[PDB]
This record gives sequence, C-alpha cells and structure tokens, in this order.
Amino acid sequence: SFKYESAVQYRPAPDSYLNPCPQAGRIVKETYTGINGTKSLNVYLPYGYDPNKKYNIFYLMHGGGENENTIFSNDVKLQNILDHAIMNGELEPLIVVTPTFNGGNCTAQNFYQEFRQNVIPFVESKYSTYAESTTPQGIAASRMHRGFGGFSMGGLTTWYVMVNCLDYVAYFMPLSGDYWYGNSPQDKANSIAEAINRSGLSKREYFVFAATGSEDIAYANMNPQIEAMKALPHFDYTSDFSKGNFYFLVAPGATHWWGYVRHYIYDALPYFFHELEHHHHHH
Repeated sequence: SFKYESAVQYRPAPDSYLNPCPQAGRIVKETYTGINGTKSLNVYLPYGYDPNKKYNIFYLMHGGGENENTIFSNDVKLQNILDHAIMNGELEPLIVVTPTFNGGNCTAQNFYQEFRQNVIPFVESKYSTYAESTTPQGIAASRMHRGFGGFSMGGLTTWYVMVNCLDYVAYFMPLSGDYWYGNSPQDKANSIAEAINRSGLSKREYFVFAATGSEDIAYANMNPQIEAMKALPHFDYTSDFSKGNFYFLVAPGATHWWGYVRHYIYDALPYFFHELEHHHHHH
C-alpha cells in the first residue's frame, strides 16, 4: 500500500518511532579482513528475517568523526525507525548495512574499492540478498536490489560509490554531501553522466534520491550540483520512480545533525527497490 508521489515532502517519523519496537530486527556485528585491513560493520536484519527469502540490501555510511556503530547507537537510533516502519507496512523488509570508511588506508573517497571487493562478497555470502552468487557476475545481476547512501563525508562516499559502482548498485541516497570531483557543478554532473554512459544502463536502471536540510551548510554546494544534473538527459526529475529517477528532498528548518537526517531515511527508503521488483505490488 506504499504509493509513489511525484514530489514527496519532508515529514519526520512520529516521535514514537524513536523508541524501541517490540518487532525488532536483529543487529549483527561482523568482522572481516579486506584491502584496508581488519574492520567491522553492522548488519540489521528485518524482524521475521527468513534465510529462504531474498531481501533488498541498503548500505549506509556514517559521517566524519563517526564509525560503523554510530547509526545504530543512541545518538541516532535508526533501527527503531526501521523496526516501527517495517512493522507498520510503510517499508518493505530489507537488510541495512552500516560499514565504515575508517581503518588502514581507507577514506570516504576511496571506500568504494573495499566495498566492491570485500564488503559485498562478505555480507551477501552470509545474508540472503538477491545475489545468487557473490562473483562479479552474480553481484552485477542483482544490482537492482542493492542500494547505497550516507550522510556528509558518507554522502561524499555515496557519490564516489555511484561513479565507480553503477554495475553493482542501482539506488543512491546521498545525504548532506556533494561530489568533490570537478572545478564546477558541470564537471560534477558530466563525470556522473560519463559513468552512466560507460555503464550502458538505461534511465530506468539507476535512481538517485538526494536530501539535505534548508539549515544544513551542505545545501550550498549540493544544490548547484543537483541543478546541473537535472539539466542532463540522463535524469528525469520526480520522486515517482515509476516515471523518473531523480529527486532532491530539502527539509525546511533542518540542520546538519542525525536527529534530522534519520528522518530523510524514513522519507526516502520506502521509495527504493520497487522498479523490476520480484513481487506483485501496485505502487
């Protein structure tokens, strides 16, 4: 009973969504060794997680100064929003992964390489996604059920994920972060357009739901990037992803703080993973 709207507006989760929900997804701390050394991440599995079913997966990056535990810590409590939203039927059940760009030689900009080579095969070998295998071919063939997003420095991470991993990821949620590649907004947009051209993908095969707050400094550099992207033929601007593939949600009054950004995820994540989905849904 989710229905797409064409210009979804900011709306915070009800306050009760911030308290624990009895139908709580399990959160598993995992440790793996990859190109940036031994690192950890958290896997949120939906209440009712059944290893015989296939789940969409969304990887979600923290901001500067934070870590893999931030988003499910008491300072953010994203899992309470996820739990209550899934239990109420606003959000189809999914796996949510919070990794880190910290450790070894990792940075927000270069994390996409560890993501492709280590993080995906590590997580999706153990937890049931649409990936039928974790070879490059098997990851690529489940791209429509895989998303990436993040806040601030983790927003920057998302843009670099999109430009380097369109073959593996179809849905993007950059929050309060702009793409640092280029000397003008057009350089940023053209870089994105060129990665799209190289991928071969049609316009119905990638989706960008960006967001920030009207009181968030990230707005000043995001907005011109968004305007340059809108002018590309690669993007059709609308939150109705049955018709287009690009939107920019700007929350009135919101500042550069997880207390607000978590609600951007509540607003946007229910828009993800419906195009070419395996179920029979009317959205």
